[PDB]
Amino acid sequence: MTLKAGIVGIGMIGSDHLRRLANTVSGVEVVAVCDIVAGRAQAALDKYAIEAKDYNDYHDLINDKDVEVVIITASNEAHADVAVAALNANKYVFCEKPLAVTAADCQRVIEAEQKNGKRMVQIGFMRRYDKGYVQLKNIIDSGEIGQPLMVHGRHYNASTVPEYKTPQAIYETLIHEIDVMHWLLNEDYKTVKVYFPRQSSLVTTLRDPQLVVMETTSGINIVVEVFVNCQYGYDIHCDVTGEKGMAELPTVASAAVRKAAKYSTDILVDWKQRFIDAYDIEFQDFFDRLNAGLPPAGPTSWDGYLAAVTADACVKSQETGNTEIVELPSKPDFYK
Amino acid sequence: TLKAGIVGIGMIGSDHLRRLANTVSGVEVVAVCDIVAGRAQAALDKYAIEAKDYNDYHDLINDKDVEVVIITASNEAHADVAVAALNANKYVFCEKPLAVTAADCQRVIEAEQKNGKRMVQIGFMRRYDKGYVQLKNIIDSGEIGQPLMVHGRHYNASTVPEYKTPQAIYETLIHEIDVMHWLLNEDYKTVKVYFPRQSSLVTTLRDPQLVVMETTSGINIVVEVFVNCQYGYDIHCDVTGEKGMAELPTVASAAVRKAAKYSTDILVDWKQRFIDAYDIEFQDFFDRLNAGLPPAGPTSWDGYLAAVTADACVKSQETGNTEIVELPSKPDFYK
Amino acid sequence: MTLKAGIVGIGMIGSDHLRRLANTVSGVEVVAVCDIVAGRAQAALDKYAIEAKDYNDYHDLINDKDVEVVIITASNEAHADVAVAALNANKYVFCEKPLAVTAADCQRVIEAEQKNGKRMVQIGFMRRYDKGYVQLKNIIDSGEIGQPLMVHGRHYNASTVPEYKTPQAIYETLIHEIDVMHWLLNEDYKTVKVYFPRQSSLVTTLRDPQLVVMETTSGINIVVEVFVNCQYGYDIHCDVTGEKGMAELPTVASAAVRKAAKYSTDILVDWKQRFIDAYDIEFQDFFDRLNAGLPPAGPTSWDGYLAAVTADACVKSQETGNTEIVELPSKPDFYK
Amino acid sequence: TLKAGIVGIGMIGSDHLRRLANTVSGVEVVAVCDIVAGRAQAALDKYAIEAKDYNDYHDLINDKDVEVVIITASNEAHADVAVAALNANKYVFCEKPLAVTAADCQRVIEAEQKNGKRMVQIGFMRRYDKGYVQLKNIIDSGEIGQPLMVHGRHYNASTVPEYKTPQAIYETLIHEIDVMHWLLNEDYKTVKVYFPRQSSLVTTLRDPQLVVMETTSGINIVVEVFVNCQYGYDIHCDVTGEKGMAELPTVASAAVRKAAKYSTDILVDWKQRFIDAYDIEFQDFFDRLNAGLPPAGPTSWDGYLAAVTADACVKSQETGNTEIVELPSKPDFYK
Ligand SMILES: NC(=O)c1ccc[n+]([C@@H]2O[C@H](COP(=O)([O-])OP(=O)(O)OC[C@H]3O[C@@H](n4cnc5c(N)ncnc54)[C@H](O)[C@@H]3O)[C@@H](O)[C@H]2O)c1
Ligand SMILES: NC(=O)c1ccc[n+]([C@@H]2O[C@H](COP(=O)([O-])OP(=O)(O)OC[C@H]3O[C@@H](n4cnc5c(N)ncnc54)[C@H](O)[C@@H]3O)[C@@H](O)[C@H]2O)c1
Ligand SMILES: NC(=O)c1ccc[n+]([C@@H]2O[C@H](COP(=O)([O-])OP(=O)(O)OC[C@H]3O[C@@H](n4cnc5c(N)ncnc54)[C@H](O)[C@@H]3O)[C@@H](O)[C@H]2O)c1
Ligand SMILES: NC(=O)c1ccc[n+]([C@@H]2O[C@H](COP(=O)([O-])OP(=O)(O)OC[C@H]3O[C@@H](n4cnc5c(N)ncnc54)[C@H](O)[C@@H]3O)[C@@H](O)[C@H]2O)c1
Ligand SMILES: [K+]
Repeated sequence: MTLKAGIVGIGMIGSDHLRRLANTVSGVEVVAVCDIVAGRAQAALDKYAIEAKDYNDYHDLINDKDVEVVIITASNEAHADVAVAALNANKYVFCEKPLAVTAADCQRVIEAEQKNGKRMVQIGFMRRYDKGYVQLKNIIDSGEIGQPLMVHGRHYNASTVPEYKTPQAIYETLIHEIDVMHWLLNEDYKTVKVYFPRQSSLVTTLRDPQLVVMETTSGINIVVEVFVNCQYGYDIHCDVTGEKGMAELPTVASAAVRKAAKYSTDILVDWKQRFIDAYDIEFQDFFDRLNAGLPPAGPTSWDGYLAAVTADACVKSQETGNTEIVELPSKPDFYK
Repeated sequence: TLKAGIVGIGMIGSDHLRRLANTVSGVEVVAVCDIVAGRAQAALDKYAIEAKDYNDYHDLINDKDVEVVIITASNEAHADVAVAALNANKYVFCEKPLAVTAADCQRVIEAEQKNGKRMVQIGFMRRYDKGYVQLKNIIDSGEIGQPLMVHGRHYNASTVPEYKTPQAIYETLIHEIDVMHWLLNEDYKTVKVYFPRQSSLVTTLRDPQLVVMETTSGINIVVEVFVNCQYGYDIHCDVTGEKGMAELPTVASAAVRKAAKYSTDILVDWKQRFIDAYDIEFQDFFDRLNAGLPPAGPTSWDGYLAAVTADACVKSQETGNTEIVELPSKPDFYK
Repeated sequence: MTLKAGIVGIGMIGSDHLRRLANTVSGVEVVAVCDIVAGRAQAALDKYAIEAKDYNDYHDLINDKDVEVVIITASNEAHADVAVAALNANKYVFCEKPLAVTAADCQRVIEAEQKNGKRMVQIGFMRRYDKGYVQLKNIIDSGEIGQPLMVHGRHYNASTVPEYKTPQAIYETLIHEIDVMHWLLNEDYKTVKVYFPRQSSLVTTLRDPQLVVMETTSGINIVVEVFVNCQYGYDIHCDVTGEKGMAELPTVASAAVRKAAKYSTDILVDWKQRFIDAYDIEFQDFFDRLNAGLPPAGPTSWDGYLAAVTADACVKSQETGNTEIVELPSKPDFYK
Repeated sequence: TLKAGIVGIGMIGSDHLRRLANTVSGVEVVAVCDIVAGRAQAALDKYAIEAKDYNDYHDLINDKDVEVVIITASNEAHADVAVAALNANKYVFCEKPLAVTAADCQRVIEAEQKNGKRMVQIGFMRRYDKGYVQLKNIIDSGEIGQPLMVHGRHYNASTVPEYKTPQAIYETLIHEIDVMHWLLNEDYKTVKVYFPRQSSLVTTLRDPQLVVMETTSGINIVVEVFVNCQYGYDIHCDVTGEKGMAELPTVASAAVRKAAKYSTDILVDWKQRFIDAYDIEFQDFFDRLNAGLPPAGPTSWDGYLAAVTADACVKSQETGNTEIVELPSKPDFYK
């Protein structure tokens, strides 16, 4: 059982995923490739000795009858248009996070998806396939630590380039916690509040670090410290305090050395290494289900819409200096 | 070798009585005092300690043998006892908190200043815990750069029915209020108490509580207080600086591999956590005093600062708003 | 560039590797299969929905013109015959560990390999591909802890079936340490000694635990505790003390729980989980090199001979109660 | 209050002199003794202690004032001082080792039995370490079932030139020899010293060493000894039972994240590792005695066992074979 995939957007992760889908994920052949920049797509096909047809306009890729599944790794600005066109053409869609920046752009995709009467979209929030997050999820769902009450998270990264501004702390970075905490706790957010701790004097190009207080609808208190120029490495923390215990996300194992009065392990520096395995796992799940004839079971268009709205309210909080309210429609039955 | 009189032989009083007589060098207990008749003598008898008993503390203070006054009485007597000792020109070791109100702290401060000699230490013992001294030294060395964020936890297994919402601040968070300020060498400008969803296992107070405190330079401190966390007594203190993070250690435990689990022990009894630091704070206090030096632990000023801060905290519990911490200029006397 | 594989021996691990090779490893296609038990091979084909020629005699699998690579997952007793026949037919060989039980059988494969006059054999000692082992190796080789002097290892397993006898603690279990420590240290063994500590009163089917002292040629002292009915799970330790520090092998990351006065993480119980990833990584390296037109770079026929002779001395030490000497010829230049 | 005289005011002598006058309750130091002239008094001078200074320990022993003799003299002197003290009917706290030769241990045992009363404690202080006590409790509860294999490490950063190959046993491993025996409630039957490849940074002794010991019931004990490991002072002790493993903790340290490393401190100064066990072993001793109870620490018989086993280790270094530990029957005096 094997499925035909077209990829739109052969940028940084476009290539990566191109390599993945032809070489690592089973039940999928890449038959079509597409980038708006002239040499791009073919250049990657060349890199990997992959044979696909190459299209400059994504529309012809989606119209290509070979193409059964559309994979969206293009720039955010493009996401909604490509997704809508795929859904209107009755094709499945894996779309990288975020679904789209605006709530409204997420709504058009939801609308396109429902007209098919069939769940057909998964979003690339890969942390849900990370094995440690899966372990944490199961501890929560087992009831072992009882009802969750408080959550403490850290999302730390060694440094940023100058073009990463204050809003990207939310849009690019926090967005992961936005999605993963929601999934861990099976709750939405009612409020968000971005605090600005003392500015790092190493950092001149954005406000950093930041401290976000989020309340879920039942009142679970989430604190996430975000420090994207913490200097020492890439470091994810997630602790959940329930009524009768606490559960802690593990980190990446390292050999340990005793040397010169110090007992030490490594902390990762390259952010891409942290959830690198989950990319393959999330696609493998997606392709296993579609090939089994079942709907996707990962993050949905609705999950993408949720994240967008929550991220939006955090950014608003940055600007106004106030707690902001998260406003969301009823979860459509379609997504239940 | 200084001669001490302990005022108030209750739960902590008797332990301090045993401690000063047996574990601390450069001091001997010459008098004791409690308003519940028998109490003071019972403890004397229990530990086979010979001291002059006093029912009224004024006599204990006037006693020409008593050179140092240790205050282990109920919060209400603190300020009254402290003031008299200072007016008698005697040194004071007072258990935390300094006093019930900010104004009582002001009363001690003025009595201390009238002696024109720094003479009071407060029993905020965490500053003497070896793990906190290590964390402080790491912060001060510049290893992690300038601190910008702090995350703390003060967890306890369960509380009795009598423990009320304001006690989360007054009895429990008070320790963090003092230790964070000492760690960072700053004061607070704002406090905010958030109440996460209420634990179904607790009906006698609001629990847990999440406190967000800002220092004068904008350092952000988050502390989770969960006094019915069920699992034990657990203290966390992580400091994120500009280029590193420093983590307070916990109590070492032997580790076990069995039935598919690797585990260590978490403390249950809150009294065991900083037990060592009582002996250490006292040894320091008397080593300085015997050496002709002023006390160098928490000052009357530190206790006033903790009072004002706790108040804003309790006021935040009530109002649902961020509350401002309002302080007068620090008097040079405390510098 | 893709190579075609016949797999001889579709048993517990053969079915597993049949699956990985077909579905997980790129640059390989499985075109043929063989097992001695009627219908066993085809059952796994069916199980996994893979099309391959099914042969009853491995000779016919080897002689099959589509087979370029022979994967040997048969019973130990068959390894040498299969490997020799595959080399005799100028096909590459991947062979599960051990290469063979007897030195003389390892020699037969060595001879057949050298008759080809090129390096064609990898043995499935998968620990060398495990990420923690690779990391430990890099610390050693960088000189950070200085010259290695002493090593402490543990190979623990929760329990064994009655069929598992005293010699198997060496043949099945220690064989992994036999090979990996030699790789870590770049040395052979000059002597081995098996102590029998106090017998576990929970164990009546073999002598357990066992404690093994091995000396490398330069005098590096290696101690390995083997407890295959330790009850608590599957647990691998490896510590290297050098002249100026110590390096410790990591274990499997686990979420941690604070509950009822205990702070804890999980210990694995299923042995197959521990090095599960290293299977994929080992074949992926094997097939990449082969497709690059390069010789395999994993454990060689000589490494399989080394492990055999050393295991034999350990078993001899079990029987005699004495330290036994490891007797080896000179490493052929062919294996350097 | 019991009255103590101390024989031998060297490194440890003067430290114990400080301990017994300062932080141990129920003991007064009334006499000291060192053979190097001025030595003893200089130490009394340092810590402002009033005490009678004797050149001859016989004199110290004959004081109407001295009830307890604390022996902190060179090993060579131990048996004579102890025999004499027990002869004059005085309690003995003796630092480890009891004596180096078994014959000298036997003389102390004979002296003690002639009193028909248990009177000697030995300063194997690890038994009072809080981590070893927890380890012991875990073993004894049955959590890990019957112990079968032990792995221990005794690492030290570096040694001075005067520290020789036999000292790896007599000074260093002696501690494991005693504490494994107490943990397991068992004696040894065989010992074997392996010599791994010699550290190139060590020219003055054979280092590291790897000791395989077998208890009477066949529990196998491996101890790695590395007294020039370079990195610090590091004690490891893992006990594998029938159904689990228990691990000695180490000294808790604050943790730092910085420059791509997560790290904690390893002690460098060997004296800091069990520093608390000294106060505790003495507090136990004097408590027991003050309550009219026999000492409950390591006995003369434990010192005898340590000596015989160490001897066999040193004999194994020399001969390169496994050596047998030959033990007589434990007298009932010591049960
Ligand atoms: N951890 C993760 O899930 C992960 C990591 C990084 C990026 N992403 C997401 O993946 C997406 C791609 O990011 P990137 O970092 O690879 O960016 P990129 O700029 O490197 O790649 C974007 C590519 O899309 C192409 N493109 C834009 N519009 C197109 C259109 N109309 N038709 C065809 N191609 C078009 C661009 O030419 C470019 O090659 C982003 O949406 C990003 O948020 C996800
Ligand atoms: N970790 C710590 O630093 C710590 C721990 C426990 C208690 N404390 C503090 O120690 C103080 C005593 O607490 P406790 O738990 O022992 O309380 P307690 O109630 O057991 O003891 C107080 C005693 O003082 C006596 N007393 C009250 N007023 C007096 C007066 N006018 N004159 C003489 N005696 C008087 C009471 O009769 C009582 O016996 C409190 O301030 C408390 O906050 C600090
Ligand atoms: N971690 C590891 O690398 C690892 C793990 C398990 C097994 N192994 C090894 O892999 C090999 C197979 O082990 P297993 O547990 O799958 O054994 P198994 O008994 O489950 O399978 C062996 C199979 O080979 C077949 N066989 C025997 N002779 C044959 C022949 N002449 N032609 C075709 N098939 C023949 C048998 O019919 C049997 O099905 C062994 O060498 C074992 O040591 C390695
Ligand atoms: N961790 C421990 O339990 C520990 C640590 C250090 C030393 N020790 C033991 O403590 C003892 C003393 O050790 P140290 O390092 O202080 O050595 P040291 O050499 O500094 O002290 C020995 C002292 O005793 C004196 N002395 C020798 N013979 C004497 C005699 N006949 N009469 C009176 N005094 C005599 C010496 O002059 C010297 O002052 C040793 O037995 C040693 O093994 C134990
Ligand atoms: K906005």
